[PDB]
Amino acid sequence: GKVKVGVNGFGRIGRLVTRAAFNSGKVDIVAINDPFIDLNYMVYMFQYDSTHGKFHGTVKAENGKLVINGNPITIFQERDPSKIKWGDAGAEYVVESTGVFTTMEKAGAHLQGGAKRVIISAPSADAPMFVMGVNHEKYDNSLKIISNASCTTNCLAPLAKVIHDNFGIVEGLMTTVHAITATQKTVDGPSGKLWRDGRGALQNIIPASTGAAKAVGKVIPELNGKLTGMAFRVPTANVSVVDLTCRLEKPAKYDDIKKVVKQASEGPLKGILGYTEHQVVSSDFNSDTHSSTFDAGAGIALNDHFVKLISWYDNEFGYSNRVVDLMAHMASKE
Amino acid sequence: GKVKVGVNGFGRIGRLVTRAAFNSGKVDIVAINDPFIDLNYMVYMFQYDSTHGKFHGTVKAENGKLVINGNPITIFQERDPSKIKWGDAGAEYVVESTGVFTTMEKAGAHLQGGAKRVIISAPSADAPMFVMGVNHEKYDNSLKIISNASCTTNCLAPLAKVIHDNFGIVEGLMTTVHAITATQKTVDGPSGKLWRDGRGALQNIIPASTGAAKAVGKVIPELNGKLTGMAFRVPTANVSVVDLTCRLEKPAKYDDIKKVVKQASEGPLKGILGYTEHQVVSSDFNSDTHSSTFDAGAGIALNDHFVKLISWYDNEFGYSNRVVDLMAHMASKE
Amino acid sequence: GKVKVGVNGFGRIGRLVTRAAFNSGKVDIVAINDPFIDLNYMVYMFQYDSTHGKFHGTVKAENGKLVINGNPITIFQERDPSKIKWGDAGAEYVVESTGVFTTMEKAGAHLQGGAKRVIISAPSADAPMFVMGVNHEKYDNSLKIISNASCTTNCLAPLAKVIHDNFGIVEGLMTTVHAITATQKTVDGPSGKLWRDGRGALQNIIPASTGAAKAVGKVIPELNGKLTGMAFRVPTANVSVVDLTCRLEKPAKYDDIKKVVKQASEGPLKGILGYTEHQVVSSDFNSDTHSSTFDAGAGIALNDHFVKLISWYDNEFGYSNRVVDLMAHMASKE
Amino acid sequence: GKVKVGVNGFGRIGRLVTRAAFNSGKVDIVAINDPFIDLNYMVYMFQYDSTHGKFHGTVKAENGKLVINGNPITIFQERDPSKIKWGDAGAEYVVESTGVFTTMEKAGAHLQGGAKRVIISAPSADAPMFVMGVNHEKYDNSLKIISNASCTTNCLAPLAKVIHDNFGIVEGLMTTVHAITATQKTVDGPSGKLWRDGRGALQNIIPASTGAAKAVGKVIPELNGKLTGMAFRVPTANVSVVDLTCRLEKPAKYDDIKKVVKQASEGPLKGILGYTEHQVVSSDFNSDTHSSTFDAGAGIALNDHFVKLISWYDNEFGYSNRVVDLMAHMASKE
Repeated sequence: GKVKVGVNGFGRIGRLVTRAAFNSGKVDIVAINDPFIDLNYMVYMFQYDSTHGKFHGTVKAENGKLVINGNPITIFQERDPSKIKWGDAGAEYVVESTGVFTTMEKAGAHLQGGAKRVIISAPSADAPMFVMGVNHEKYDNSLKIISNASCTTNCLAPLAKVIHDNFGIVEGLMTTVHAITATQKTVDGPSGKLWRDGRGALQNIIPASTGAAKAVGKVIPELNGKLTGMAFRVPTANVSVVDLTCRLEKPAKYDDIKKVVKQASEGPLKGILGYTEHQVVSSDFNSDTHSSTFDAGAGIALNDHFVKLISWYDNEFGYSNRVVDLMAHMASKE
Repeated sequence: GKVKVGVNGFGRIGRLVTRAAFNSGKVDIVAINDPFIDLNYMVYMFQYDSTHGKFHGTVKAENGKLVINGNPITIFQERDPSKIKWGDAGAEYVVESTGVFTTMEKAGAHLQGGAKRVIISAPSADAPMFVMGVNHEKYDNSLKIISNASCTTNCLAPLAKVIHDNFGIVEGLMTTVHAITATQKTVDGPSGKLWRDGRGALQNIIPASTGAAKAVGKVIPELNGKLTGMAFRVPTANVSVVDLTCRLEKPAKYDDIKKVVKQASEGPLKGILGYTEHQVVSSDFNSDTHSSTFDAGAGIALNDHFVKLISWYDNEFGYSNRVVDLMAHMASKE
Repeated sequence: GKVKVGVNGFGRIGRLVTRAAFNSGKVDIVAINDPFIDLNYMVYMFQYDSTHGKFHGTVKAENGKLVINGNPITIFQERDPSKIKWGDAGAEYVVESTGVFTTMEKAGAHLQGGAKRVIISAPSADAPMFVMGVNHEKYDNSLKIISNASCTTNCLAPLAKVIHDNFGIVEGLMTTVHAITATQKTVDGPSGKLWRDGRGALQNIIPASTGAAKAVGKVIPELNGKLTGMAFRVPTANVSVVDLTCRLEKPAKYDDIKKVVKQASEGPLKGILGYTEHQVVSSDFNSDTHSSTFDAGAGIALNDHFVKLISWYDNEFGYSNRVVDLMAHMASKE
Repeated sequence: GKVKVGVNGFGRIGRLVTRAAFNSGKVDIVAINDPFIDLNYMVYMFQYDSTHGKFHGTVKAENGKLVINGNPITIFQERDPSKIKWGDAGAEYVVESTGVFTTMEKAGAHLQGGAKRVIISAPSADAPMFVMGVNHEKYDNSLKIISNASCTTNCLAPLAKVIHDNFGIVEGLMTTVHAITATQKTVDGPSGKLWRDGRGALQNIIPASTGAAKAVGKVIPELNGKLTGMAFRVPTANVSVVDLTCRLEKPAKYDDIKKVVKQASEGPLKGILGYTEHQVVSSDFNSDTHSSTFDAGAGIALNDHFVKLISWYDNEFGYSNRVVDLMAHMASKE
């Protein structure tokens, strides 16, 4: 009884969500909407990927439909989201991934198209936010349109939840060394809003401001007003690492932190929070489905009330898998 | 008696043309037009450069004008090129560098604005093409709108002229390993027209097609229909190298080729064609004003009628200096 | 009846040969010799790879032996190759991959250790050279020590053989845009022999001289003295492309060249020479086992007697697979 | 009355120290010792630089001596430091920059060669440590052999001194995003001691451990046992940024921190500690002689007792200038 899923927008997040859905098999993709991309271009884009390699399967175009592993997918090219006939294709859930419809009113334009529930793959100002393994038990069948927050937030939230539940975080500051994204540009370029983001991505570091640590307090209400930070954008393909410096109420040696993190990674947070002790680097976490992997050897502790923790997280993947897992849990709650 | 120069578009070519004009002092910039960039953003963009470093001088904004080294520059923000009041600012020549007005009819929209002559910093379908040091003596004061072809063409043309004048090129194929440009994109991305150009610039090589070697036959009429080739786009900041494989009529040892190239580089083509024998790499030619520099040690010769020549050329700079030199020669012919 | 294979040196070529042998299953690895690497370091090096990703299997160390997929491997740490007890481990063939024993006299030091035949994974001055699919039928059971030439040579030889057999290459010049290797260095550095190779690999192009096209005439005797060229070293992880500019005796349109290349790629040279018509880039050929893949859209033809051909080849892989295939053919001839 | 300076080792630090000494003109270089580099190779290495560009001056070799700007320099090629005739060349101070003679006993081998005082351009276990602008007034003419600590330490120490003097740092954790160095290697490689450092520098982030924040407590005795941290090695040419997260005794808004940092940067710490408010990136600090530049817009403050500060520092340069400034102050104290 897999739910029917339509995808709005065939960008990096939409293609990776489709790839993760076909690899895991938890949900079924029946419809893809993109107005600027024709069918053969979507075949070429889904077939070849520079970062994650070639697709393991058969993808082609026939009868005006995108056939992936023998499964036909109806293609729409409507710019206005209110005109898309989601109910004609039979799609029950709709993943909004264009990044321009983030408010509840804008994302509610899929409702008159025949869609039941809309999941936004972006942070939202007013839609409820859910992170798998942290607060996903708060979801109700009354929540038609929700949000999966952001990848960084998805990296920070389970580790922060475990550390706050075991030792009581007083306050913390987070720094995330981030890989390059589609919004950056080569050889400098223009960028009215953010002047730093318009510089050349290949030759620079480029500090930036983010609100993921502030969104952690939205996801976990006890940590509201205790977490904030910034980011660096280094020229890496698809690996980012989160660094969290925090102060704790109860004394905690580094071995106790490692023990409780490994214990949480084994049972309750299996598949979400990872644990390792090897001498790993960034490219060892390519195409990893974990939301975050705790690095035991990388972190350092100044004292029992002042520590610093390091976590690896894949930007492209992982989140897509959390979107698929959230849709599966939503279908299970139906 | 320096000529007054206005610049349309403040992109990479326009900023570098302004920088080269202020460094050399041959011409004077009195007007800059760009509709999407405000004045403080142009101050920030001209002040800081990721590739060529900080500007050697004083740049600021005062009284709604851009003051560079004590020289005020009037700023226009007109999208339609026919509405720009070039004659009000006193600009005599206009450098069209936006890359969207390449035909004679489109570039003639600056004529009713009060401009006398328009120089296009791009290849053109119907405007006459001039390369400094090769065919710039063919220019007439009757030529209001002309073109400076392309940088690659500007790299290939003097070396090909010298080799054809000394040994009689029968036919040749050219390959140019090119640095990244503003049209490429990080982390793959979309590109309807050219599907290869939409892939990730950081992780790929990306073969491409170019018409610079075909434009050499337009500049040099005796070589028409004898030169064609392609290109590779490697992730380099701003250095490209041209490789030319050719067949000659008269026998020519490699020492004779080196001798005639050094002799041509010394006298007639001083400052345009360079010559070196050191063990150089690409970053040794950063901020070099030469159109092309012949690498003696890099090339190889199969036999006296079949050789391969290597030339280094800076993409960002050099061309801008050739635009400034062409404008100076145009003002001298007046 | 798989042959027993020992590997001398656990560098990039030795590890990739072991990986290809365990993936294909044609031969069996029973012994690895390296004096500078301890056992746990070899476990860590074989387990994690930055370019080709994690190993698909189980690798561990037990009883002083390297266990890969349940197969134990004896480990030697002898610096002098004459003291290695190859016959004690039961290894019949020995792959010499350290790159310092390339002559016949130096590579013959494995013979008194109990090894029967020695295969050098490097170009050799006096050992016979064999390329799979080109001249591998010339091998005799009298040839104990031979060579597999080089990867570039392995890329160039089948395409050149097909083009020479169909159209009669008169002469040709080859340029190969190469990825970075272990001999290069970051942030410049020292390099007495080659001054260009000591410069910084990340920021430069670095022309270099190679003898692969000269070695093609050693492999194919009819093309002796007709092929020579050079190379460029761009900062790419593991993808290189070969560009060959050639003159032909019989007239040949580009469609006929594409037809004969596709026909040769289908039947006789299946798995060695590849053919494609898609808009591919370098990272599309990551972990590809083909020796060379002909790019139909990338090449250009000046005329029926003057053409330019483009081929993609993986530096790390492919060659390792050709070493494994050559050892399998050698065992079949026994 | 400039002091005579000899340099041991012509690596990256020695060449940059010579370049900074010839650019500033505070000291005079009379002798260079390197056993593995011949004279023409040093001419080529000093003439061309991939990061900082070509040398602004004349460098050549004549009469077995290195002539820079008309100044001859005697060249030694002695491996054993005790055999170098420093007193024959007239050198009074000796800069030890090979990185293998860091103890007092090993660096004292230059004393019987005729040298008076030895300055180590590396952290030392037992030699006294001096940072310019922080504790350089503690130096005595009784200190023949001393140390200039490390560049990171030189970046962190003035900012930490200002913040501790104004607001009383309780404890702090430091993270520094570092550019690539000569010890890293391309395409992975071997690294017995540190397994993470042997991975490929181009494709990875590579966490590492450093003792610069622990050395700050050695330089500033009041901060002993209050500062520790780690590092990340991203593939950048020559720009690194320091991030310091700290807790303060007295309340401090971000505007007060900016005011006291700007006031300290203007008067007492002119030329050592920099201040900026522009939207800068890493490549804007290329060839900057400041030890550290405070970034006002990049940092963030959680509350009045918990802040995070960002500072930019050039790895190659700056330190070399601090070595030259320390030698000038040492000569002034004589």
